[PDB]
Amino acid sequence: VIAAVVSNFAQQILDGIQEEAHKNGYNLIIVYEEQKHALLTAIERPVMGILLLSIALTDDNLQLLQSSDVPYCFLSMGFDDDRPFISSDDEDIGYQATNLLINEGHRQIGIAGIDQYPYTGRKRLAGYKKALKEANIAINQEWIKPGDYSYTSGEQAMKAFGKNTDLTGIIAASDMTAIGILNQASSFGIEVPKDLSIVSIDGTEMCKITRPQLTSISQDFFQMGVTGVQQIHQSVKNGSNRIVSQQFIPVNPVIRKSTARL
Amino acid sequence: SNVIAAVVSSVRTNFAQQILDGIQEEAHKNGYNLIIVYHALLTAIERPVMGILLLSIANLQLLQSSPYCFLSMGDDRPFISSDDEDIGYQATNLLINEGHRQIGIAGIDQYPYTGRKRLAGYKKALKEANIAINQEWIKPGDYSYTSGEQAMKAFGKNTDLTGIIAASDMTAIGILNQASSFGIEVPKDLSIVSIDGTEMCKITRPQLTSISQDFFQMGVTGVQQIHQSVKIVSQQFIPVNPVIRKSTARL
Repeated sequence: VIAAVVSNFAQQILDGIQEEAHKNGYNLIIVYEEQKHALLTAIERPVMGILLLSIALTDDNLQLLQSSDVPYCFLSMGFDDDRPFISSDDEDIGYQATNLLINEGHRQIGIAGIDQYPYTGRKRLAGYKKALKEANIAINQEWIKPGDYSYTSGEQAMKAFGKNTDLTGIIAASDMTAIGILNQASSFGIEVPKDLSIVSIDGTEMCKITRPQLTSISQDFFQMGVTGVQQIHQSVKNGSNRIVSQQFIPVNPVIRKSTARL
Repeated sequence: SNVIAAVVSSVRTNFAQQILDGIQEEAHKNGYNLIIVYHALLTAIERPVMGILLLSIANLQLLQSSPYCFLSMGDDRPFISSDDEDIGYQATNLLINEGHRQIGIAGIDQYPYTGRKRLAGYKKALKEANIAINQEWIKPGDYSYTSGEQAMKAFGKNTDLTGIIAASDMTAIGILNQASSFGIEVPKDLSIVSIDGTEMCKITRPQLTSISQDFFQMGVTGVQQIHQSVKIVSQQFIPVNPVIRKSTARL
């Protein structure tokens, strides 16, 4: 029995876990202080492994999971330390998203909705700034509008940029953030991709339901889930009952209808 | 043990999430712990759990042994859910009360306890409006976005329908996007009433008018029922009501 800890991208990871699990004959329970109790809820009952779907554990909750001697691995999130994880290369996500617009002729490129403090956001933003520097585009703090990856932060950031923004391209922190940017731009009378290109990060089904459909840097969440279960399975096989690997799952741009050459 | 199990298997919408939020809040209020399973029953049974909630699922014999309550699906079985027949009824009447008579319904599954009941509420409204039930106006599906697109393609660019009832918000969006690709303006050329009323209705353009369900309450009341039986035969219907947005207009 494998336990997955969760706080659209999750379902995609869960489907992958569910498949790899039922391929190993494993069972799966999803554990929804809310944190500390989530860990205990999973450990209290006998489980062979724990997968944490983009969960930022506190310092003590982490030592807690590490002391239970239960094989574990984080999914869709990277770390600075040696904690085991499987996710995308966040810096490369920001790098690819930005270059996608640069290669389409854009130079006044903004980025919105990213929670700039944590590891995830820090890396994606660094990738964005690298892409700009390699294109000899001066980093403009006004082109960076932080948020929390939500739909609202997308709407708020677009308001910040303004109806008369000089930006011609914007990278969204997430698909929901991209939809907010998209709708707010629309309210300002800004046509996408006509006078504004938008590149979304994640590439879940949400990208195929907006008009225009969102071009994105898609993460292979499914594979994260598949690999995650393979690390647990491998931890019981080699008898170590422990996971220490950190891996990056490649991402790929999926061109839809929200981008156009400058 | 103080853990409640919630059984939810593959869903094409965000409805479960809505119900879970309710379960969570009412669970925390009692120190309860929540786990979720997608066979599924055994995983929950072999695990000493306080109670089980089945969010729109259809093995109960195995269940009876082991305290359970069905959520979002409605005859001895305990349950908390919307009146699916009334949903179909209200959805259709919202359009009939706006002058529409050529109304279609898409995305509903032809299964007995939920889909059939909505289709029934639909046929009921057409009957009272003395509208001839037309089979070509019913396009079965699985409540998904894709089912919405395909059902609209089936209705056709040259559809004579002026209003369409979608099985879910996701299906509603599929219908809206496909209609638009056909050059069919909503609500100018076509009215769309969505069922569920989740935030999905707020991020679409035009925003989707809907027959909204109180999924949250269903989750809260599910936990309340668990906390009571251990301190279940109850059958409760959580009311639904329309929320007018920008996807409908008088004929």
